[PDB]
Amino acid sequence: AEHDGLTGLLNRNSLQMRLAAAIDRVEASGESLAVICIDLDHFKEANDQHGHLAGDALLVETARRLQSAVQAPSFAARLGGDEFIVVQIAGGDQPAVAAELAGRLIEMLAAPVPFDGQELAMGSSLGVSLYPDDGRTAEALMANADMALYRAKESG
Repeated sequence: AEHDGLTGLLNRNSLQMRLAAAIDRVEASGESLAVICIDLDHFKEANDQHGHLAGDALLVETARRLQSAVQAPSFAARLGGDEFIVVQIAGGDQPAVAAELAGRLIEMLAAPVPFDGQELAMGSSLGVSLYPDDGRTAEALMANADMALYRAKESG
């Protein structure tokens, strides 16, 4: 019910619940809150060239990498397909602190993944939304981060 079966990350349901709660937390605490939408550059080609189990291997390894990097109170979810979300709760300069994690995420998702005695191309794109300027509700931040992902994929 609260986890993505394939990867063990949060699912859409639990993401939305935890993001809504995080907004209330940070409104009171003064912590920074950012939503990062991530997708994989070569998921379609893995599925096309090596079948559905190859794309799955990409998803499983992405999740493993995200579980290594994202610790409470931050959290990670897979929505569906190759679309992932990371919610960062942190301190300090909000645009900087989110940009710093974003950079680390891109780096960690760059390395290929072994599959069936071959290596599959990884690489990711991401978009960032910051509370409250990019939205004051979970849904507003979700949507804005997805738009930011679109913009990032168009511009690089």
